[PDB]
Amino acid sequence: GPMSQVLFHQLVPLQVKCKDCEERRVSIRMSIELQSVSNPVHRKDLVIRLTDDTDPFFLYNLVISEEDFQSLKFQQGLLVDFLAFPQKFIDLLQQCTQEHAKEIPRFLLQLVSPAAILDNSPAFLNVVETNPEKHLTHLSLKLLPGNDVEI
Repeated sequence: GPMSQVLFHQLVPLQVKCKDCEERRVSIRMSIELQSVSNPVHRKDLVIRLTDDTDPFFLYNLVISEEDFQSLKFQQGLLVDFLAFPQKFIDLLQQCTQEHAKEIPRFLLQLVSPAAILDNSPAFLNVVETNPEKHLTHLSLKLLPGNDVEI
């Protein structure tokens, strides 16, 4: 079976945005794990998971294999390789967390759905930086509803 190493696990403030409504959820438990298998073949995956301590139905995840990361790096225009990606993402999440109490946060973590409702469609986890001139999106990840593993 795959063994997991937790690289990040904490409550994060999340702005959930649907077509006609936006809600701030403060009890979102976000984790980043490195999962590995050694036999018969050595393989590493990065798993990103969002759960909600106060809502058992809210679940999103993304599994990124070390071989699938080169596509994501290109799609997102990233400068980091697979092994450097967790620390880049964690540093952004720490900046989001440090701005949790601000009325106008400099860094925001948001989950955006193009639908009017949260459903079985993917939603986009964005890290946005705010400033007087314009908003910058540092990262967008397409998360799937549900958990990475059954139940």
